[PDB]
Amino acid sequence: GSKPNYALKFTLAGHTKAVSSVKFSPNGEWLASSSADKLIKIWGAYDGKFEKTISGHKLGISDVAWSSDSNLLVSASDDKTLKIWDVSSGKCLKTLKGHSNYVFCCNFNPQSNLIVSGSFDESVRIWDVKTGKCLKTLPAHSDPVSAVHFNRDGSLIVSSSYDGLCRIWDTASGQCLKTLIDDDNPPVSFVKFSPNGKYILAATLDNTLKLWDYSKGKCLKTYTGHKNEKYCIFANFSVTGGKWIVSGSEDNLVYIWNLQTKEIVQKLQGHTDVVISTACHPTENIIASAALENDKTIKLWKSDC
Ligand SMILES: COC(=O)NCCCCc1ncc(CO)[nH]1
Repeated sequence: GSKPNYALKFTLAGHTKAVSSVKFSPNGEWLASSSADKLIKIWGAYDGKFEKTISGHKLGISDVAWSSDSNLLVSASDDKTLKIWDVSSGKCLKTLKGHSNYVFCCNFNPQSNLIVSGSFDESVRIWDVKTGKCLKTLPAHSDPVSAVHFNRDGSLIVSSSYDGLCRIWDTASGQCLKTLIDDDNPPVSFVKFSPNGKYILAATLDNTLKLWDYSKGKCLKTYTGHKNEKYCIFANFSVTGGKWIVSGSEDNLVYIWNLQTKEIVQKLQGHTDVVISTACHPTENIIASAALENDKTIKLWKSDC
């Protein structure tokens, strides 16, 4: 259909502080959640059945990411570390030390041999997953790094920052290929590549989402209507039904846009605080949405389209 009809299926509770992110396992069976409560909780994507807690970080966690094979997780913490976890045993495999301030964002490359991290120390770091050692430190930005993402073949890294810049990096050399957004500001609160790796989705703290052509360096689409002036809110490409942009908002709603028409096609109501994080299931029309400390719940939504 030409509009989704996402409806609340489950409300997942357990976190005792603000939830920071939610990500579906690539294999679709797990939802992972991180929180300011220093915990990672694993949930069944289809029944929301609480699976396990993963503990070890000494301070709050801002991001969590899956390896390609759904077996490993990596988390970014205010304790200035990342931890690589084995999901099955729930054990810390490695602790990545090097950042001199909070680690805000992380992702595996598709090969899942590397992890990219963004920090308040204004650097992007590339880590070897096998040895937990830092391979490279990029003096990426002049303010905290809000987001990092590898493209589909893992040859580029896109990073965003409160310095109002979005930069793309050559993984192998760590040299800057392009400075996509060269504004004094507003703060770039989030960036990721599109699934084909042609486009960058970029959020700015003037309630604006923009789809960029990486090669051309030009803004293709603008999405508006939501509120985003304070928080680094994740945005997603929904690709299992109709082609949507998904994002949280500071008005406690999940916003869904038609990618092409830039039209608002649904607003999800239920959260009682800022929706900080959203995730689109890899195979089913299901959304995970996560909220800050007044709510602390994860909501699973299902659509027919
Ligand atoms: C400005 O600080 C926050 O927004 N705190 C909320 C928790 C962190 C949410 C987040 N972590 C990573 C991203 C985007 O890469 N967004």
